[PDB]
Order: sequence, then structure tokens, then C-alpha cells
Amino acid sequence: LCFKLYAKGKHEKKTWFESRDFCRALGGDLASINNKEEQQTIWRLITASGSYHKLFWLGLTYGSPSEGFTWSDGSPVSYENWAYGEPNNYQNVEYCGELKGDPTMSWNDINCEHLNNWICQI
Ligand SMILES: CO[C@H]1O[C@H](CO)[C@@H](O)[C@H](O)[C@@H]1O
Ligand SMILES: [Ca+2]
Repeated sequence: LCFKLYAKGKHEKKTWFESRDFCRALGGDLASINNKEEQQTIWRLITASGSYHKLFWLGLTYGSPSEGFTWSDGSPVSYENWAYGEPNNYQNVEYCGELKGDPTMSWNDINCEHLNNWICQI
């Protein structure tokens, strides 16, 4: 799959659901990061665009209480890169996952209604 970054204007950021709908409208989905190679590919896209110090939606969304986090594309949640202390369901309202687009490429759970940049796979 081909990853593409979407880091548009300050008033063009989207909720997790809006971002998923955007990627699905293209025939793809929000990006799943399934191994270190895919993580590197996305980091290099960040460096190439100069889109530094931004937060991006990934396809991380909570499933049932039993399952915990899932990928919207159905990929197994095997590789994980949560920041230390995450996921933490801070204030009990965090059911989607974002990428911190810095060299750590770490993940954080955050409120799904937050307006973020996003990454599609197509
Ligand atoms: C203050 O809340 C923010 O920072 C903490 C980590 O400090 C995250 O867990 C949380 O989802 C928010 O991004
Ligand atoms: Ca969190």
C-alpha cells in the first residue's frame, strides 16, 4: 500500500471519522503501521514534505473492551509504538490513535473529535 500525508491548512484539519471518510472516498483507508519499515516510510514522507511537528490520525480506533485498539483496515494489531504512558484513556474520552510526526513516530490515544492532520493508505 501507498501512504500519503495530508497536512493542510489550519482550518482544514479533521476528526478521526472525517479523516477515515476522506481516505475511504479515495478507495483506501486511514493508514495502518504494521512494522518498522512502514514506520520509516512514513517518517521519510514527513521529512520530504517538511511537515514537521504535526500530529496525524492513523487508523487506530478502539474496538470492544475485550479487544482494545484495532486498525480500521482490519490489520492485526501486532507492531505497536505507543509513547511511554500510552494508551492512557486520559479523562476517559480517548478512543482513537494519533501519530506524533517526530523522529520517535510514537502513538497516543486521543479524543476522536480532535481536529488533526491524517495519513491515508491507498
Ligand atoms: C494532556 O493530554 C495530552 O497529553 C497526554 C500525555 O501527557 C496524552 O495522553 C493525552 O492523550 C493528550 O495528548
Ligand atoms: Ca492519551
